[PDB]
Amino acid sequence: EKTCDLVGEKGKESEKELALLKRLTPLFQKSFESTMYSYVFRVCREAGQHSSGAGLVQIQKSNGKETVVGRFNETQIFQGSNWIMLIYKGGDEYDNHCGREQRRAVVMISCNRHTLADNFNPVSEERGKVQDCFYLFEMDSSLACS
Amino acid sequence: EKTCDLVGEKGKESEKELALLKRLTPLFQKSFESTMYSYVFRVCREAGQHSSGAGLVQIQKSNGKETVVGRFNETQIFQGSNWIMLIYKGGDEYDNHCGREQRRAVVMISCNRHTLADNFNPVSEERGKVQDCFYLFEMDSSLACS
Ligand SMILES: O=P(O)(O)OC[C@H]1O[C@H](O)[C@@H](O)[C@@H](O)[C@@H]1O
Ligand SMILES: O=P(O)(O)OC[C@H]1O[C@H](O)[C@@H](O)[C@@H](O)[C@@H]1O
Ligand SMILES: [Mn+2]
Ligand SMILES: [Mn+2]
Repeated sequence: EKTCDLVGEKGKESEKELALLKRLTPLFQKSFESTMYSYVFRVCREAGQHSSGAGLVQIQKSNGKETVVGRFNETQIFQGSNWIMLIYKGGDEYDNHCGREQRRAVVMISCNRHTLADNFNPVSEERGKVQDCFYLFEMDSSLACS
Repeated sequence: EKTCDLVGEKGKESEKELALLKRLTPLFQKSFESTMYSYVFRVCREAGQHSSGAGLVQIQKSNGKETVVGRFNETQIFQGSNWIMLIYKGGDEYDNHCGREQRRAVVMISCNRHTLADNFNPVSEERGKVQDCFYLFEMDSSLACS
């Protein structure tokens, strides 16, 4: 029921993005985690433990505090020859960095003929800009293969 | 020295992006061209013939119209494990599509140990969204390798 919402009112959405979401369906049931911080990622599904529409959360290992990095109600997806880029906007706001803008998760999914999905890896966080900051992640998936 | 301009006041830009432009220095002197339209791409240098500050132009072959897809004064650049994404914002405005926003160029540079830079070609144009449209291109470069 609760799935990724694309930019644009019902019917105004990009046919390319709509087609891609449909292609990513086999990933909806999965969950990815990687650990200080523990990042949990899910495709168009609630990864958070607060029912806050979080598609990717960052759990503070010391006290189990959860920060929403991106919400799936603000999804953008597009692909190239052997990769798919997924972007979750609308995360929790920074308190000091990036003009206090909402956090954002950028996931680069590269082609891997050997698995439906694996090797989810947090790559880096860019919080040193006045705007357009982001957390970058990578993962493998045969769905990214063309 | 005229180059790519990053988000933020001169000197106080992301060091991650600054380091990337540095790494891409050997591409500055090159010119890339696609193999109805023809596309010319340049890294931090004028790609057009009308002094418009274009980083990537689209030439309509039948009439010679040069449309600025992206300007190097609005550059964003980041990398992953074996790829680098370069984005030029501030292109010519759409007259009917995408809420008449400025065109945007997204270039995905993949690792290729056999060439400094080659295989630049258009992937697609997303102009069916109410906002956040873009032209997607791909190119190979050993510089994108780790
Ligand atoms: O202090 P600020 O501006 O809230 O920024 C916050 C830092 O907070 C937390 O430790 C995490 O979410 C980090 O990824 C983030 O960089
Ligand atoms: O008519 P609009 O809204 O200006 O959109 C314009 C079309 O114009 C030109 O032919 C090119 O630039 C195309 O890439 C673009 O999609
Ligand atoms: Mn905070
Ligand atoms: Mn136009």
